[PDB]
Amino acid sequence: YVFDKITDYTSSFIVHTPRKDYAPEGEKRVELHVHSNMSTMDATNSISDLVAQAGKWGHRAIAITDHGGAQAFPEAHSAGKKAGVKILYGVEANVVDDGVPIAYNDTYVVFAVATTGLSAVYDTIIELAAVKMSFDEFIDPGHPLSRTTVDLTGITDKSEEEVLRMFLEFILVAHNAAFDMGFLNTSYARYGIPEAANPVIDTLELARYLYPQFKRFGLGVLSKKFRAIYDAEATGHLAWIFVKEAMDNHLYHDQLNEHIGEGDSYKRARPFHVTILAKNQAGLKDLFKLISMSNVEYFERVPRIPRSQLKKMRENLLIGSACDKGEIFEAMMQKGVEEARNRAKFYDYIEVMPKAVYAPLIEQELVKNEHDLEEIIQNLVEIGKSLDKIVVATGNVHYLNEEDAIYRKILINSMGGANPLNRHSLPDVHFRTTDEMLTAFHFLGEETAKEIVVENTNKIADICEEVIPVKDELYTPKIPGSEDEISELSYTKAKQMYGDPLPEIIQKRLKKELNSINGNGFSVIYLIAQKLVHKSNEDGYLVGSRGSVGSSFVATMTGITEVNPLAPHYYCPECQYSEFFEDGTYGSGFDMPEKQCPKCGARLNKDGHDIPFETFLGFHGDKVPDIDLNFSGDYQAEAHNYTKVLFGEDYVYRAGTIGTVADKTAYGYVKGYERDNNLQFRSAEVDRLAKGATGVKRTTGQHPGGIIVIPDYMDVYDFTPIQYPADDQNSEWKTTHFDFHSIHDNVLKLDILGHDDPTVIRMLQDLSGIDPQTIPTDDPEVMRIFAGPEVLGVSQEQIYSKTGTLGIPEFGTRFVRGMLEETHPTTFAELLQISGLSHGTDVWLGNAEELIRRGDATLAEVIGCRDDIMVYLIHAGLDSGMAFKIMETVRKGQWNKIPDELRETYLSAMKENNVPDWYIDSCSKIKYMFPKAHAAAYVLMALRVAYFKVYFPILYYCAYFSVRADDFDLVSMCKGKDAVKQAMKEITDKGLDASVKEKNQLTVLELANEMLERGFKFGMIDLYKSDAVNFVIEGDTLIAPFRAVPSLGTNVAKQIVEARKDGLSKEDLATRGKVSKTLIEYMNDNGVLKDLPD
DNA sequence: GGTGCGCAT
DNA sequence: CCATGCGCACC
Ligand SMILES: O=c1[nH]c(NCc2ccc(Cl)c(Cl)c2)nc2ncn(CCN3CCOCC3)c12
Ligand SMILES: [Mg+2]
Ligand SMILES: [Mg+2]
Ligand SMILES: [Zn+2]
Ligand SMILES: [Zn+2]
Ligand SMILES: [Zn+2]
Ligand SMILES: [Zn+2]
Repeated sequence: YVFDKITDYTSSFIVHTPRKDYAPEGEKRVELHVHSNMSTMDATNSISDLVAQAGKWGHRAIAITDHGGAQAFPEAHSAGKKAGVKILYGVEANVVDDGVPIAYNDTYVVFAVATTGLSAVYDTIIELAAVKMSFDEFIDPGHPLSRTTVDLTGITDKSEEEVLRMFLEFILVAHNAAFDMGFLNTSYARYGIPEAANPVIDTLELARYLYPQFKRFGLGVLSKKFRAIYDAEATGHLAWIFVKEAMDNHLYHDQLNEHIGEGDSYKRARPFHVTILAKNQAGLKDLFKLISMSNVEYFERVPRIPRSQLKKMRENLLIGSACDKGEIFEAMMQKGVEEARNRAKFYDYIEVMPKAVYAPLIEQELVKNEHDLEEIIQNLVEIGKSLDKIVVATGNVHYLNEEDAIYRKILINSMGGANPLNRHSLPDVHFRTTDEMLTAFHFLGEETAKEIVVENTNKIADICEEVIPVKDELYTPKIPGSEDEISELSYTKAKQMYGDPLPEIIQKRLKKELNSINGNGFSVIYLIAQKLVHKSNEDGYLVGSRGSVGSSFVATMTGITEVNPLAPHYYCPECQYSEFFEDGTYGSGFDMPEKQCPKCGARLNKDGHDIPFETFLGFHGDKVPDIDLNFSGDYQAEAHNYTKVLFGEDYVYRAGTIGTVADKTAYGYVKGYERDNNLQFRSAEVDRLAKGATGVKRTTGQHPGGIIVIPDYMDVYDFTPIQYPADDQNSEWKTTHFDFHSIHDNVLKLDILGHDDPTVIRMLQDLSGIDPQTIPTDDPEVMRIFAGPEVLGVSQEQIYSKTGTLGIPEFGTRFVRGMLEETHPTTFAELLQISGLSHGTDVWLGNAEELIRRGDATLAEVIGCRDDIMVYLIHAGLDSGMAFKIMETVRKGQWNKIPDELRETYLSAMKENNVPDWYIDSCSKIKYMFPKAHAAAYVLMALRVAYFKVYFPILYYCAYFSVRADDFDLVSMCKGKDAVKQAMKEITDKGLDASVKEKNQLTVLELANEMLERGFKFGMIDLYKSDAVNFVIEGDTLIAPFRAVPSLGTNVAKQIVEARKDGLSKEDLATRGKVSKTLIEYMNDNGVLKDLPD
């Protein structure tokens, strides 16, 4: 089979009828237990392909019940709508019995019963020890003791009726008193002896209640902290202590049960599997609430649902017994039919899987043979008919086909001893057809098998109505007076900048933008962005932007963005005079020559970059505005908390991401598996096995800057469950359970990202007092750096770079530096072009490097950004509608993918208007192109930083190292230029195959070399001068911070800062600061502690 | 802490 | 031969 590389499922080398459901059309099964790759490291198939398989097989419905989550619900909805298959939305929850009594039957005979296994039904007592606080006896099973028993219990090969009578004549006490009491009572009933229901105590539960701080409550562990005979004396020696603690720290038997299931009880309980299915939409909301609470309130190494919570919310939730790890199967195989018929009273349907699923039980000795397994399954079918419950065969599907099992194994093997499944062999939990299931349950008879496989499953499916896990429309928050507020802000700023009578250009722009925004109900997005940016500016932080927000003039006037999308123009700061150039004569208003106001003597401010708003709001303005804001890294938490304030702590959630097994991790898993199992896989197989195990959920994290806001007239459970990122209960924010991609079309996702540029600019403003917004972004001298390194005062030979853009965001990279060297930009428009080429896909390597090198087009003419295509075509003479459509087709790399007719219309229109041939050839090769407003914002930040680099070199270098540089040698740096150059040469001679740490070191070293070439120098740390994290400026020298010293750590860094304000001996330092000898050794050889006179 | 590695704009 | 940045897993 071609999987990329061809495979026969036996091995893979480097160069068919599918499974069918043979049952009749109306007699198809419904699979009610399906695990997708969203079950963390358990299942390997996407819910989409399972739903597609069910659709092909003719199944009317299928259930998606993952282990503790609903993260496959949106994909399942899409797949069920594509395949015409009804989806039942469920979960495989770990339920913990809320109240497990300590005393059962409301002088102590602490007893114990070594036995022949764990199933009171299917094995029996071999020893019956007890101490009245002594009665010890051996019982002989007819069968010879298995080597397991001979070892677990130190017993090698009177009648019970007699030993049982002796013990009956002799307050019962036991560790795991349920297990011993069940064994004793079954033995009693075996001879018609009275049940002997005297008061009982389970020392396990008493220890759990009295010492919750403990982690494991087994007898050995507990015995340490504080044969049947030994077991008994041990329990007795404890039980005395436990009862004394119960009487003192908290006096009767009954009172031993008063405080049960209260507190962290969920944390110590042992969970069991239950299946929860939503019966209707309200059931789905209740299921989301249950998942959210199991993730947020009752999480202990897994999401847990206390049984009391599942009881409250079960009017719309079908509860099923799940698998052999469910409590009904556990009771029937280990406690008896009466305990299973009492537990089954709580379920709504009973699940029985094929004997192939249960094989690991027979391998683990839990079930002795296939006969016992058949008996257990048959009893469960009968118990269900007796209590009038639906009995269904489920299958416990974990992957699609029988050949996919290996993938699961590999994943499981990757967990080592963490996964209990690694002890035994995995079952056959592929997706079985109706005929396969009928065959697997033929030992119950054809009628019963056909009932529990086909009829009952379809009855369960019919019980549930159609459910929609994902909404259809967008629900934005409501802020009263938002449209009016946005209009007022925009017009007030426009009047202040361009006088009360606004230029007709500005009038038209504002009117169209505001009609698109307020008309579509998008004003709340603008208002939230405005508030966030306004609060950021008050705190003294500039907010940059990513994407196309800068294309909006309402975004400029409301203060959200610094990019002015108007046509190039002058305006007078004093008298409000303005003059626009809509003729395409200038790329930007920044490139316009200096001019003085005709009306008065003040100079004219030049602005405008000719960015249409259609790129942001789409043609017709119906598109949802998307405003990604690069707030400072320091201020990002403040912006998140401000969203919390704006909308309330219960309606804002950090957007959640699901991290899966990618190629690197999957390859590592396969390699570890083949090492442990000592095989030799062929590279192609290994690659097939890695592919099969890829995409499986591995963890959950948070989105970098995404806050999801829920309308205050709804609740989060109408959209998604919630959780803590990575299941960290100490997290300050809750994330959405669903991946944000499935919900961001229905609720607002505020991208409040963090960028180092606003941090660097804030530091530069602090170090110089210059206001960041007063910096000239049209300065000619600052563009000389983009040309060559001479403006800096150094040569190409000394800074190893042709361009002086080292350390300039988005322009200091070797690729971009090479492009700058080959193009020599000299204007803001050309800088925006350089950006659209350094970042686009297929825009420079084979489309424009050549056109520029051969003179076909200049840098200013080639296609750099997506807005440029529309601007050029509209200037060429095409209709705005034609250019918009063509600009979209090109930016999406669909020039070739569009039909012949469309390509034809576009080509005809362009050629009819004198659009060159090289321009259409370029369009043909472009895969992705990014917006003009994005480039304008990033170029404005880069120019603001470069201004300081050129005119305030010491301040710029201090800010860069303090904010952007994290890994410093500091030894070559402190030595001088020669050592820095030697380190750079070492990293360079390490070649293309160099570590990420080495590349970061090379970047910092390049910056340090450039700073040294210019006359500034770095200095070793000073205990009474260096800062914790920031470089200090002293003269023309940069004093390195403590964090710069290799491994000085950051917490201990602040420590030495805290200590130095309190007040010798060189030992005092290590003592207070918590300096590790090793780092003191560093500060000593490098001269730092030399000062110390000790 | 440090280092991958996955994810996102 | 895209840049930058965040967050969790694992050592
Ligand atoms: O891949 C990306 N790289 C960058 N780089 C940042 C950048 C910085 C500066 C400029 Cl001027 C530009 Cl255009 C881009 N931003 C991005 N924002 C979104 N993306 C991903 C684009 N994806 C992938 C392709 O399909 C569209 C969605 C990216
Ligand atoms: Mg015992
Ligand atoms: Mg966004
Ligand atoms: Zn599972
Ligand atoms: Zn299960
Ligand atoms: Zn299962
Ligand atoms: Zn004027």
